[PDB]
Amino acid sequence: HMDKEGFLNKVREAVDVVKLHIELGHTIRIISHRDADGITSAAILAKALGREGASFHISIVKQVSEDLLRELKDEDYKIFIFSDLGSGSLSLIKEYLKEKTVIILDHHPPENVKLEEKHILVNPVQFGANSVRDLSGSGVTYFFARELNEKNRDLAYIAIVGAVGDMQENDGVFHGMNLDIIEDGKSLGILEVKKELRLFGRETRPLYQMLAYATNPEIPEVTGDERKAIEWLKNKGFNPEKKYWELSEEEKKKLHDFLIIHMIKHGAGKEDIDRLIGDVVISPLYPEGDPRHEAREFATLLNATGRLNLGNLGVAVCLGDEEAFRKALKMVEDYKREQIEARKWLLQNWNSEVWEGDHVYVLYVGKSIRDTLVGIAASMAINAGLADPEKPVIVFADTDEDPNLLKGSARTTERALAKGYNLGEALRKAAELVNGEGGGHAIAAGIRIPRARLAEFRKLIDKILGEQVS
Ligand SMILES: [Mg+2]
Repeated sequence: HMDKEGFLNKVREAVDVVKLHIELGHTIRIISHRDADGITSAAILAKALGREGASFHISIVKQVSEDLLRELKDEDYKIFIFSDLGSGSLSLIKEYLKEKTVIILDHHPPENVKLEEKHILVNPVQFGANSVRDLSGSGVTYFFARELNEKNRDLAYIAIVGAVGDMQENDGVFHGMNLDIIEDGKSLGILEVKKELRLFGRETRPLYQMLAYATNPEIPEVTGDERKAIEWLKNKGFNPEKKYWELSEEEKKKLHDFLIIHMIKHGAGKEDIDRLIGDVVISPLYPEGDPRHEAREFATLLNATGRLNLGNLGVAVCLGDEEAFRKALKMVEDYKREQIEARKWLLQNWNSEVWEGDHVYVLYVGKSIRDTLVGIAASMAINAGLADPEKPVIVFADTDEDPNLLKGSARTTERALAKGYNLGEALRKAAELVNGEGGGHAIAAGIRIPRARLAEFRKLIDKILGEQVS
């Protein structure tokens, strides 16, 4: 449970100080995250401020680094808006942006420091929200836009695209104020919530690829084998080359039955079965078979643009630019190819490269897996059975822009959270002793450390994770 009225009041506070700069004609400096949640957040801001005639300059970056801020203070603008980032760096924000106004529309757990009055923090977790379940970066941006203007309710589907991108329904259903965003889109007719297969490929992928690409959760003896998916689908009575949206409601229900019975016969956990069929958000504003018709395929299209340093193009895709959509459509196939090869490399090199301690797996891939896929790689290590569900997994890779730095993402399960693990506070406390930058949610966190201190990090992160148990 969260205080929705208290958080809404803090939203009204940020809206009031933003209208302060809109009246004077100030250009809003928008810094957003490269993830699909961040791309949607920048698109919601661009449309909301556009309805007010305000000027804005959007930059889609990977993280709020120390190097970003000292280049950002000497810019030109008088107000800055951080969407889907900034909560784990407001200590550095009130130092480098002390002489500027800063708005932070983020949902990450924020480090507890006192903020300057010209820096308004709008974070739902300060009002009782779950960091990975109640609201995402696009959700904070949506409520910020909806308070600035009620007409911004037509951005409810774009906000849900970001929530599915951040996997805010990973347990199979939506929670928190995401349901309030859904009810806004339902009253406008731009959004429908079905109970379908929560797998990528509802619109553009054949049914056998949808089953073979399933990594969250995995379908036993079918994930990674398109041939066995073709055969299993056929002797159950389904055309493998048909699309899931081309299935009738009778075929979908029958498909769900065979899939659940399959997971049960092969010993899949109840939690994976419960999250296989759940909330799937569609939008009648788009044709069926188009990836924008479903939220997960929309977010995958947005992640394909941010993967190639083209997040601004994905922002135009959300806004309705059809030429940017045709260019974005040519980026997803290689994005899915690199995910499959990340899982291929994972299954082959796990038992020979992983560093297993008393409370963590630490896998260093070097350059075999790109730095923006270590989060997906850490989750794939858990869903493939390579790692114990109660022991977190951290995957490191060489940073794209600097070889002397390592990008790491930590993922774990809800069962390990019941034991006392807090990946966000563990990586934040570890990064302090490594000259690095850490932080994130209790179930998912990211860290950037120098490559030289890797062996020391493995020892410290295992001790730190061992302290927060009990
Ligand atoms: Mg986010």
